Parts: sequence; structure tokens; C-alpha cells
Amino acid sequence: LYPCQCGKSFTHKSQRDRHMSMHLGLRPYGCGVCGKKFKMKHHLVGHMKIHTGIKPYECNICAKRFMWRDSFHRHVTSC
DNA sequence: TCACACATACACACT
DNA sequence: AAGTGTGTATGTGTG
Ligand SMILES: [Zn+2]
Ligand SMILES: [Zn+2]
Ligand SMILES: [Zn+2]
Repeated sequence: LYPCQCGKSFTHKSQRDRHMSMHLGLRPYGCGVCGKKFKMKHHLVGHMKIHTGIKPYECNICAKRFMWRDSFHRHVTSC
């Protein structure tokens, strides 16, 4: 078992390390276009969509691609 | 081979 | 309306 700087003892090393990296504020994944640094890969992956303009999540009726999952979920809820 | 174990991506939920 | 954090299912690695 792997203790952390919060009292949470994680089962797996990797989860402790992810948690600690968040604690420190380390941001190893930076954008090579704008210059913002993110602490996790998928954060930077999602952010890249604004540089690359990829607009996924096509609405099933209204035909409105959205960049972000929550925006698409709200539009599907409303429309 | 293969049975298992841990890392990592990705959905999903927040701020 | 994009950044931040968590939980978990593959995928890869290994003995
Ligand atoms: Zn911690
Ligand atoms: Zn960027
Ligand atoms: Zn619609």
C-alpha cells in the first residue's frame, strides 16, 4: 500500500504518483502552439481540439457539432 | 502459452 | 466552453 500527502493510501503506485503530481502542480504536458501547460495527457488532448478545430459530437437531430462533451450533453438535453 | 498485475487512456464529472 | 480530477476497463508487460 502506497501513502500520499493527503492521507489517502492508494492500492497502486501509479495512482499515488498521479495524485502527488496533481498536488505539486506539475504540468509536464504543454501545448506547442499556444504555450499552456497541463498536468495530464488527456487534458492537453482535449485542449488541442481548439488549435486543430476538431468538433466531434454531432447532435442526432439539430446537426450541431460541439467541442466539449458537456456542451453537447446540454444541447441534447434542451433540443 | 498464459494467468495475472499494473499503467494508461478515456468516459464522466466536476470547476 | 475550457481547465481539472476521479474511476475503471483494456492493453501491454512479464514471469
Ligand atoms: Zn495526496
Ligand atoms: Zn494550445
Ligand atoms: Zn439538437
